[PDB]
Amino acid sequence: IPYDKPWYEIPLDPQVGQNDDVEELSKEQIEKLFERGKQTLEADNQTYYEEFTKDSSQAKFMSQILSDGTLNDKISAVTLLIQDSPLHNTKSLETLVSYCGKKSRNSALQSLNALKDLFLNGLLPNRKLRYFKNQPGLSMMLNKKTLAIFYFEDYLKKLFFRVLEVLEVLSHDPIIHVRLQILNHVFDLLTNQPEQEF
RNA sequence: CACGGACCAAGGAGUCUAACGUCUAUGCGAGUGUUUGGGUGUAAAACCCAUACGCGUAGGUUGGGG
Ligand SMILES: [Mg+2]
Ligand SMILES: [Mg+2]
Repeated sequence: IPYDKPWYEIPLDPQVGQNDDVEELSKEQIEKLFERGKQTLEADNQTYYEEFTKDSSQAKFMSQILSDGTLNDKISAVTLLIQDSPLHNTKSLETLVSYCGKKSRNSALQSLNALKDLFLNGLLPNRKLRYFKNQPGLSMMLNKKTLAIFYFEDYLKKLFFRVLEVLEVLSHDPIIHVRLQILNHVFDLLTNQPEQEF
């Protein structure tokens, strides 16, 4: 999967675009495609990471930050790792969501602000997110590339949902400032993106 | 900047007393302390007497402040 383009704008298979009368694939057929989509995602994206590790100056300096840096520096480094290649670096996306969940209010707010900036940079579509089972033209003849893309869309929808969970728990925080900031982030997302608007 | 933080009001981790001794000030001085009692008293007082016992007593030369 190319990294130079936002992963929604990457051209899908043509078979996605003239398949509206396709028979409903059974759950096993959807499950196998969902699995095959998964293995292709944590496939070459690793090889992309292996290519990334070849640059020793780039890997070492960032690994030092990801290991020894402060929370703000780590949040930044993780945010960039997602901007450069959001599709490939599911590990950094998971890591970012993990900072949002800690007991530390200041850092969790910073991490969630970083996620909000990532979401509201156009990374999320103009349209809503689709689950893997709800993708159009879901077929056995779909290529690995498009299949990985659909799996990543399902994964990112789950990511947004767990981010909403983190918002909900934090939105009831006793501290007034935390509640106000969470409210501001919620209304920013609601105004500027369609995902989970309800 | 690095690290932590429901909210307001309060409250919030033990006592009197003894024995010996150094120094200083005051009174007296081989004395010193009374009050153990009494008198007296514009009355715990203040002023005064004894009454005992306690603790005390029982040269040579050189230098030498003066
Ligand atoms: Mg003599
Ligand atoms: Mg002489």
